Amino acid sequence: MMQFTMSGTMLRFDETTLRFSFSRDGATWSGCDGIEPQLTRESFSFAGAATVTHERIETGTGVGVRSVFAGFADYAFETYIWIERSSGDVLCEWVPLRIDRVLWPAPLSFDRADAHDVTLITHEQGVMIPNSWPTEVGTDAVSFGGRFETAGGYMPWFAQLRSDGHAYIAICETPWNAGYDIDHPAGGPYTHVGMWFEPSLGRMDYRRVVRYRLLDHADHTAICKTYRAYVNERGRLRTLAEKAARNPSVRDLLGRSWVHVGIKTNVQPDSSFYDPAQPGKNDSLVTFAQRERQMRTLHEMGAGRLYLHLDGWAQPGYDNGHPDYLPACREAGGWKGMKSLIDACHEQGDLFGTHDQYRDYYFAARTFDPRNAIRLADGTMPEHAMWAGGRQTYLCAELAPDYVRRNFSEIATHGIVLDCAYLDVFTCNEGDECSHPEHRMTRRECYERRAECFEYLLAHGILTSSEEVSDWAVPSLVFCHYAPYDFQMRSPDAPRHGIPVPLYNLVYHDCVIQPWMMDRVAGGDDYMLYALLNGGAPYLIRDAAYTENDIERCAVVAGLHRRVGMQELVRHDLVGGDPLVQRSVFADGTAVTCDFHAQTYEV
Ligand SMILES: [Ca+2]
Ligand SMILES: [Zn+2]
Repeated sequence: MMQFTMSGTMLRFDETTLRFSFSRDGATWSGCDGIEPQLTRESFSFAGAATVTHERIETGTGVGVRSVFAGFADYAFETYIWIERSSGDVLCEWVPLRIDRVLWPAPLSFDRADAHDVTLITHEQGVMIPNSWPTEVGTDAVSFGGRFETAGGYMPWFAQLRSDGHAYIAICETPWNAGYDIDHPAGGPYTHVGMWFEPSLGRMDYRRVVRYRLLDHADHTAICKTYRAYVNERGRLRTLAEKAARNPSVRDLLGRSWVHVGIKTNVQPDSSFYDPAQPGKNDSLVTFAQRERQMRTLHEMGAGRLYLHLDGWAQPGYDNGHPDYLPACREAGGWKGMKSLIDACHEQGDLFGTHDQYRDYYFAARTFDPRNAIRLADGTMPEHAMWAGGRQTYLCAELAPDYVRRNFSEIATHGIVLDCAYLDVFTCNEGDECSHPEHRMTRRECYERRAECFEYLLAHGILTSSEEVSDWAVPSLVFCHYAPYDFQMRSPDAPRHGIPVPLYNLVYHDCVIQPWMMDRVAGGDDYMLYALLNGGAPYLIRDAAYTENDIERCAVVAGLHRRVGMQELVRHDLVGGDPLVQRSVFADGTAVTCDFHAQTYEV
């Protein structure tokens, strides 16, 4: 049993049982009784080590315990758990030495009850999940198994807050092969939240580091402010302002209303979406001519300022032939009708973006070669046929920019000036690992190659879009398809995982523009309230791949956007401790209040 006191915090670490605990400002947190730090293969505790060494350490930078673990059959690794002098933070390092996952640090005890002490997780826009919450919240119920750099982990942190206002945030400083793990039992007494780490390309390769910061007199607002600061203290908090200094078009997205509609549909036979009764469900076409007149009419009706995202615009048809997604669909009016539509949009003060796809790599593609595809760490090629274009694998992001550069050249060759562009999935799904000797790529590398893809667009004054908003992309992404809450991605019938809190826009409102769902759910929540509280852009039309007081509703949300769209969301609060009735405050003092009993808002 070692003990360390440094810079206002105290660390405790048990020599023999491995359970560690920290304290600062008189609040103690502790590893749960009965959860071992583990390794996995086809589960061994750390204590399972044939040899275990512990060395007390004082460096000029902090103090703590280094531990070596050999054994298990031959394998070895190391942990370093220390207090940083400058700040008071505790840092946990797992250190390869030479295995499927690593679950370490072991989760902190946050049992139990007391409806007001909450877990904050980062699964899409925030989820504030109180310890007494009725519904079960597990990792199986979280997108992509709770994996950072995805929809299941918008930001590489989680946090636990007590009624006391005594919190800890946990920041993953090595996210690219990592995620968090959540166990909140239905109505549970406790919520346990823990970090997990996977090998990169078959091997734990690089050290993995978690940074804990204990907070006192703490808000959920404040917990997000800590991360924001961490991010900027590392130069990855890219504002719209910074983006705007390079491409002022960023400013033209404020106040805009979103129209998402498409041109061609063409479900293939091998596709999961194919049924033989009937075709015509499998084939549909709306022409450029029709979308022209659509956009015409929306202006005439007073829709206002608009951005048109255009699905299915190329010849093979929506979700077909990627990356050979050329030419612009003939049967809808070829390059010409497309050219004419784009012209028309600009001609009435409206913006336009293409829908494109560079991860999904179809066999039906004109240029398909298995030589350009992903190979997993076991050297296999992944295959599915979930989507419209049928059989596919994934294109190694190592080759992604080649294809972005080639395609958008062709597009521009035909007098088409894209305002924006949407490269699909990049910002929602995980980075691939690629083991192909001819283009080896780690998950870290994959996000950089995706960002290189975005940056080519930015270089051509073409704004940037993708599915969702995983923070890796923050420096190269202008806007998204949405940054919704988890509950908006489930049937409104589904029991929810917690209180919706805008944890993300708390961190990035002033960095990435998001359109929002405008739906009303019968017998419940109007999704306009969430757009408001999140100071976002409104959807007017949202035609899915698989007007009626709308304009009047949009123009409310749009107007607030123009005022606030680039500003920091400084505060979000729950009016009088009640989960419904929430307030969010922006940089310029604007307070959007939203009553969830009354379905009302106040601007
Ligand atoms: Ca789309
Ligand atoms: Zn590759």
